[PDB]
Amino acid sequence: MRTQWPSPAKLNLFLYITGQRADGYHTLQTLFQFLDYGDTISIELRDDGDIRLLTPVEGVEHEDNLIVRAARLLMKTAADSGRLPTGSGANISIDKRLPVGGGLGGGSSNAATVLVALNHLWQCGLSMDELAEMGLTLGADVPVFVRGHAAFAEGVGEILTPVDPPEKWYLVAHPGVSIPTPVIFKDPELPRNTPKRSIETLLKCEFSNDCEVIARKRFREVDAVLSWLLEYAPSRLTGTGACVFAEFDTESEARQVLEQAPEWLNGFVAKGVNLSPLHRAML
Ligand SMILES: Nc1ncnc2c1ncn2[C@@H]1O[C@H](COP(=O)(O)OP(=O)(O)O)[C@@H](O)[C@H]1O
Ligand SMILES: Nc1nc(=O)[nH]cc1C#CCNS(=O)(=O)C1CC1
Repeated sequence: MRTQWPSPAKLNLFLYITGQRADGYHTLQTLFQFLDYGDTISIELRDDGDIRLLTPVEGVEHEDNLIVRAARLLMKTAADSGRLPTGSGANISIDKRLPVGGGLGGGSSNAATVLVALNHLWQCGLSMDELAEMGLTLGADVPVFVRGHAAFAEGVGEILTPVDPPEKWYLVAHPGVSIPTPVIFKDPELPRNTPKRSIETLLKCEFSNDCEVIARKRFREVDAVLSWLLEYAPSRLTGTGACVFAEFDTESEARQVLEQAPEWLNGFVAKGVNLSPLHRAML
């Protein structure tokens, strides 16, 4: 049998850099929300103990792909504690709608979906905490997808507190530039002193993203898309770029603005979801 699993995107509704730990990573205060929209992963069970990503993802080698890395990490952890039935294997393909590397957390969502899926399919019996713990080794975006709820995240993004923001409609645009997350986070002028505030203070202050100023200042493609969308609705950067989103109260308004968007926006519309489509699909 073949099972299909959603791999939704995420938005950083806000994002503030509160410092940098010794290991190079930054401590932040951010708010994750999912989009009812993203990739679709299909898994066929194997009995020979192999893991095969059948559909290749452009620019990623098989063993470098987060799908495979999450699959082998799960395999190793389960076999190291006798939770992997003999011969556990899987064929994995992916219908990818999400851009590679745009701050939508696609790859990180792909890893979380594989972990939760294969954990159910192999009957490893691992817990949310264990899965989210393994996901952190793969990336700081991964835990939020593993736990499956919109959340106020701190630390490096793994300290998650479930919260239910309004499920606005979003026009999500991808500027035609690739922004390596290292470039933004290594920039000197990036704010790393934003004061740690309470959720209630953050929920009433104006939402912003501390990385937007650098991304805007260094990539005119990101500046172009931002200037265009801000004429219509509140628009901000998500993650470290390059993607940008604008908030709309209704689907018609959002889609109307997308009908007018020049093609260089590379934009789609999607409703926000406080419950991850993946976890919605596990009930
Ligand atoms: N299945 C995958 N899909 C997308 N990116 C992947 C995948 N596996 C590994 N990656 C890596 O992650 C990067 C893309 O980042 P991604 O998480 O998709 O966007 P962002 O994290 O900027 O929102 C690429 O450098 C690529 O090597
Ligand atoms: N804390 C970090 N320090 C770094 O040096 N690199 C990456 C970090 C992270 C994170 C969690 N995901 S995220 O979407 O909120 C943010 C990446 C935009």
